[PDB]
Amino acid sequence: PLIVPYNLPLPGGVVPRMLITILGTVKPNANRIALDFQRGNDVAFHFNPRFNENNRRVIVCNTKLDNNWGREERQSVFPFESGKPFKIQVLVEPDHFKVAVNDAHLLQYNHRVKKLNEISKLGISGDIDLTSASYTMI
Ligand SMILES: CO[C@@H]1[C@@H](n2cc(-c3ccc(Cl)c(F)c3F)nn2)[C@@H](O)[C@@H](CO)O[C@@H]1Cc1cn([C@H]2CCOC[C@@H]2F)nn1
Repeated sequence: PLIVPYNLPLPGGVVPRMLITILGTVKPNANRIALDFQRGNDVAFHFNPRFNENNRRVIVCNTKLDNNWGREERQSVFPFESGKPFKIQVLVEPDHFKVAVNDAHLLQYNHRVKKLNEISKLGISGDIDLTSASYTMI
């Protein structure tokens, strides 16, 4: 295991065809997970599984600019289960981040932050046991 929160450097930011893989286990009584792809203090892509928002499980995605959250993009398709080993894969494409969980496509999120080569950190936080975080080019 690795201790959460964890910062994964993304040197020289991201680029199309870069695949970022996060492996871990969801804690048994999990409430929340967050991935924060950051450009300095801005959050280009915040991917936020919520296990109990008004008794529903939802994925919330957004962008934070100058410390202000933007318009939320939401998904009720919710592939995580408490207590289980997961894999989140974020593939950077030219116009969006594409997310698959456990080898099943989940969602796309259009790039709001345009300076891909400045999105130089992935913060990983919340109710997980983190096994590894890495990247490759496809
Ligand atoms: C409660 O904070 C979350 C944010 N958040 C969540 C976390 C976090 C912290 C720690 C761990 Cl361990 C962890 F998993 C985490 F998710 N930190 N900040 C974030 O999820 C944003 C995503 O939009 O929503 C909330 C904040 C929020 C949303 N809105 C509006 C935006 C326009 O639409 C209507 C909304 F009201 N204004 N503020």
